[PDB]
Amino acid sequence: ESADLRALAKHLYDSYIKSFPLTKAKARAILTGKSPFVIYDMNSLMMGEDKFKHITPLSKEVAIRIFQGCQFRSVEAVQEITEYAKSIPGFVNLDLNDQVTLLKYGVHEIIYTMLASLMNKDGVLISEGQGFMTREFLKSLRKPFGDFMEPKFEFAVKFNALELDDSDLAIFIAVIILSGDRPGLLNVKPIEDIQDNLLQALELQLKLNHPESSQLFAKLLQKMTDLRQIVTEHVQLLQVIKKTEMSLHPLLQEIYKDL
Amino acid sequence: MESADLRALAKHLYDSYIKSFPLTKAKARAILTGKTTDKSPFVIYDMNSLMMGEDKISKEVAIRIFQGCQFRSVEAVQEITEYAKSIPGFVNLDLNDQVTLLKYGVHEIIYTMLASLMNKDGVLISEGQGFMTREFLKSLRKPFGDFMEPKFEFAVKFNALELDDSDLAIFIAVIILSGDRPGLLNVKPIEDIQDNLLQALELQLKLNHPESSQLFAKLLQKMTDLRQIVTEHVQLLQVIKKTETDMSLHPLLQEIYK
Ligand SMILES: C[C@@H](Oc1cc(C(=O)O)ccc1-c1nn(C(=O)c2c(Cl)cccc2C(F)(F)F)c2ccc(Cl)cc12)c1ccccc1
Ligand SMILES: C[C@@H](Oc1cc(C(=O)O)ccc1-c1nn(C(=O)c2c(Cl)cccc2C(F)(F)F)c2ccc(Cl)cc12)c1ccccc1
Repeated sequence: ESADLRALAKHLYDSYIKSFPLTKAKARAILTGKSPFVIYDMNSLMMGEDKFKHITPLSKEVAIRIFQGCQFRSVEAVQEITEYAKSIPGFVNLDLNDQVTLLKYGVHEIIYTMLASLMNKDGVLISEGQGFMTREFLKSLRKPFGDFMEPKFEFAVKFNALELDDSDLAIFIAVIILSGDRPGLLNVKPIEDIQDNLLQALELQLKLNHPESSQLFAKLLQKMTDLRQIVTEHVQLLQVIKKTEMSLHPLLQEIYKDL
Repeated sequence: MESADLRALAKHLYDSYIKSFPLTKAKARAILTGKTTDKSPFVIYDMNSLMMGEDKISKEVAIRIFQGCQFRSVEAVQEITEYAKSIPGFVNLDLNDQVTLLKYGVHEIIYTMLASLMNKDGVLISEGQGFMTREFLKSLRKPFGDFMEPKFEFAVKFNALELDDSDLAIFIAVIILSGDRPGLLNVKPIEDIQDNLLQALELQLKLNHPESSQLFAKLLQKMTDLRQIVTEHVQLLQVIKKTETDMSLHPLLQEIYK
């Protein structure tokens, strides 16, 4: 019934708000000016990290230091997504191996999605919106690091034209997690039953929240196409970096072994 | 914190412990105490049964066994690292401090969780498919025999507390989040997390062992015995390393011991 779907939408929105540091609503206010430190070149990076816990010297080259800052922030997001997943109705009741599998194969798609909340066409928010690193600075990093950053902005600009808000994104993120086609799942049926409920709720939410945005539901599901592919391209970009170039303390490499 | 937050944290950490560590104490105790047909381990107690064990479960035997321990210890480090990431606040810390905490914490945790696999007569191996007797390990030559036995000496005492996995999940989280590790940059955010974990441990032990008086203090005192056993272990491993050439250390362990 509608009430159950709206109750589920509100449940997920409230947990979404508690799980993530910077919401899209707050991020947009920063990006539009409605005041962060701007990193637009090398000198302003040095000042920005002398006046950001991901790009502090622990690798001396700047492009490497920014690249690992991306990894180290992605590890934080994984734990934030993991906590959020526990709030999705039915999730903690799934087989424990399947919970791990769902999170393992989903965090990459979800981090891409949620990164778009922090991006516009000119750059990206960092350190809870306290900093803003320009697209041009990231795109102009040397060797493959510059071509590693730009595809994220390319996706975000297109994803952002849907103009989803946080209440829409809370259900969408839950739909991605509850994907019954992840390899190695042991009991697909209850995962698909939950996702079917989340899809009903997302569908009703987009009708109520975007009544004049025709077939928005379909277009969001199509962005599942854009997401599986770029995560595919993303892993193959990492592999080229790993064989060509990065040394970290073996313990450090263990913390990041998944990203 | 309020009780409900203390209990919610204990449940979180237990869930994650189960996801992170393939062989729980609950399963280890089922194997060790037996009474079953399907879970029965093959028992390695001498040279011939080790050979038969490696057919259903080359260097000198003591080196082979040491490499056995070394290989599991690296896997354990990997499992502990994964578990640490799930502790609320740990990944948000300064990354040098994350390294520093794992660096000094893993050995104390390995000893703790090794006890789960031990009784006074031996230790489970190959994910519980095998059991290697204490006497066999202790009779290995040169320095390798006395290198094995102190682990059993601690475990017999630690196991007298009768902790279960839900207790141990919080206890090993307290160990990791120790503010007195050398070289830490930001002691205060680590201590705030530990105080939360210590509160959680205290309530967990009172609810789970309500007839066990001062179990909390006794467990914290065991975090003393661990500081010493880890000291003796590394001082034995260094001496072993500069007398035995037939051992390389895994690069992960080599960097931890530096
Ligand atoms: C702005 C900040 O980055 C993020 C912040 C957040 C957040 O706050 O929610 C989420 C993601 C990134 C970020 N990940 N990422 C990756 O490569 C990546 C991705 Cl998409 C998915 C999974 C794993 C990874 C990997 F493991 F490989 F890291 C980026 C690539 C380019 C850009 Cl511009 C941002 C990201 C940051 C910190 C430090 C320097 C620069 C930018
Ligand atoms: C039962 C199995 O050993 C462990 C299994 C596990 C596990 O499954 O969680 C964790 C630890 C050991 C184990 N490490 N270890 C060491 O010396 C050691 C330690 Cl504690 C910490 C860091 C580095 C090392 C070193 F590098 F030096 F190796 C042992 C010494 C004696 C005993 Cl009886 C067990 C261990 C095993 C496998 C194969 C043959 C015999 C025993």
